[PDB]
Amino acid sequence: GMAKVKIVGILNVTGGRFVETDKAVVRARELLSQGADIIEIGGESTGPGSNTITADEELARIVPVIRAIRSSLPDANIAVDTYKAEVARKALELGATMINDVSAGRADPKLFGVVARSNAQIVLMYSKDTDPHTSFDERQYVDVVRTVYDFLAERKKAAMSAGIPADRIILDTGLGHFVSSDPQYSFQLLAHLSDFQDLGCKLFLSPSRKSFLAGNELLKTADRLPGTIAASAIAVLHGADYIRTHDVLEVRRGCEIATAINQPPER
Amino acid sequence: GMAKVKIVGILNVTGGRFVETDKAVVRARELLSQGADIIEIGGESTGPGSNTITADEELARIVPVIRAIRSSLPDANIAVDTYKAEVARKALELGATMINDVSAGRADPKLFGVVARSNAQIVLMYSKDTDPHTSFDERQYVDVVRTVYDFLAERKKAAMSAGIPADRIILDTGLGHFVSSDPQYSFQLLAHLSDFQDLGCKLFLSPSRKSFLAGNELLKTADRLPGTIAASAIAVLHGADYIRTHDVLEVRRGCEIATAINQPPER
Ligand SMILES: Nc1nc2ncc(CO)nc2c(=O)[nH]1
Ligand SMILES: Nc1nc2ncc(CO)nc2c(=O)[nH]1
Ligand SMILES: [Cl-]
Ligand SMILES: [Cl-]
Repeated sequence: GMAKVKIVGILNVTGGRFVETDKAVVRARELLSQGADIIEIGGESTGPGSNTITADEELARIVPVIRAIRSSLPDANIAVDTYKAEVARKALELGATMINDVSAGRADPKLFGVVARSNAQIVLMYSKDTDPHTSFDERQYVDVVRTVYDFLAERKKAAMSAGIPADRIILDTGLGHFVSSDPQYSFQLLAHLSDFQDLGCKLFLSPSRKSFLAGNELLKTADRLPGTIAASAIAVLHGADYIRTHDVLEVRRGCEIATAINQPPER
Repeated sequence: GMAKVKIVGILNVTGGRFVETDKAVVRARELLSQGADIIEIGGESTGPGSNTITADEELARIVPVIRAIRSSLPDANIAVDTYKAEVARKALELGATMINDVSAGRADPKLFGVVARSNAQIVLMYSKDTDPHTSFDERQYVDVVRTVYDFLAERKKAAMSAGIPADRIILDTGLGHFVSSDPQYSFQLLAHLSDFQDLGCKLFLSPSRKSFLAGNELLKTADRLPGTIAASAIAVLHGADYIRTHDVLEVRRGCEIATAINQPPER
């Protein structure tokens, strides 16, 4: 029996900041209602055009939300999106069990150790830039699969050297602008995702209505749900163990079909 | 450059039968608007519980609709779903360029010759039953891929013997109840669809909200669009050249993503 994918539901937190906390719990409950396995909280955007926020601002955004979710939804599994060691440290103390670092441990030399001194998992994503805030850039590649594979191999090596065992390391190839503002490279990584299973780590991907799904029609975000379903399903077909998404209900259901296709006949 | 899938939009025609014809043209135009490449007309259901209709009743349903579409939408490519030679013959005379036979040429010994004496393509579908009206039956298989492959090999041989060249033969493994009321076999055929490319024919499949997509939640038809998108996308990933669907807009868009994943890098 092949296990289904774990669905990671996005809960972004980016005078009146207390109005967000009650609404965050309502949103988290809806994500769980739709079948999310993990609620992913983040207080700092890192897409193109984003700017750096301080650790104090980042904590001020996510800590009230973590506390409220831990109190009202106590069995909910929490992940926190951060590249800052101080933020990861507080998140882990409050009960988060996953840290997702879009810098793959590069932005803060202390973050690996913080996670090493926990029982949390870390997600290491490939990005074409050193700055966790990714750029608009039509980066080309001779062989994006080789580039990303070797990058993730090296980041896994670094995470293990800092004390994180392989079984708490999750790898993400990146998709969309993190890989390139040219969409072809995201499709190539999805095509060859099974090659990354040789690194011995669970795989996490996030098609999530990214602009590489705009296609020939130049589809805006509201029109990218069919493409997000198709990409997330093929990612699972090709070895994804986690899918991060805003559309938990539909992507869970589409991924269940991928799992069923991967299921070998009766033995 | 890998070609995109051809989307086959379903237009079913199953006191006041003249009210259907004007509405059929409106529906056909919408299917084309959404990006269908072929409009598939049929006057006889063949799912579980369906009953046989006469050739005269079948023609009385589809001929006014074909004529109206040929007149109002003259560049639209028309396929007709029929297992009857007489019906196929009239459809071809009126300008249909595809005959889809859910009996794979078994139900009417004259149908192969009718298509041979045309420039139309024929779709040969596998079904577990000889009767084109398929049964409710949880048919089990030792190796459904072997069964279906050998069946389609033999039907291709028969079609060629009757005068239809390979390049006008399209093969469909069947899905849903045509294969089995047990869903596992539909998923297995999707998993192994590329094995059928050895038969040297274009491949046609129709996930189209069939009950094998009901999943663990026992989803009704209204809730099967994410699963239809995922299944149709993986079918294209695995070699489908045609996808037959009611949800042309969404399935076209999901399949475009599958095509992009199949697209090799710059050479
Ligand atoms: N691991 C991971 N994290 C992300 N965080 C933000 C965004 C924003 O688009 N994408 C991703 C992603 O693709 N993978
Ligand atoms: N070739 C083909 N024809 C069909 N006709 C009707 C239906 C009705 O569900 N399905 C199919 C199908 O899966 N393939
Ligand atoms: Cl610590
Ligand atoms: Cl004839």
